[PDB]
Amino acid sequence: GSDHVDMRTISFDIPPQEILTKDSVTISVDGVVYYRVQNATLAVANITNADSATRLLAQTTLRNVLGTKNLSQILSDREEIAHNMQSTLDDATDAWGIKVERVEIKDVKLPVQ
Repeated sequence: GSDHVDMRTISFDIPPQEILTKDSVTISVDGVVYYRVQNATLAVANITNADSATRLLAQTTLRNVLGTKNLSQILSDREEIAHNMQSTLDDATDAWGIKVERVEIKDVKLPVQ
């Protein structure tokens, strides 16, 4: 019956977003996110707004998780930001017929060079 087009592999890239840490220092962190959408139809049909939400929600979640820590913590502990970021996104996207797979980040800019 159905077995055409790969609508299970959905990966998104997040550009270096600047956020404030516990040290009140701005840091630009970048990473990639991998997820699988089950509601490709409704998903792709409303992706025009879904994409923005994913980027906005991802930026806010990552900004908070990392913003609540030090530069040496968010840069050394990407798992915390990745888990927290996927924690909300997974539940926030789950209801939208989307299941997260794995989020990997790596590209944080240090304040004082």
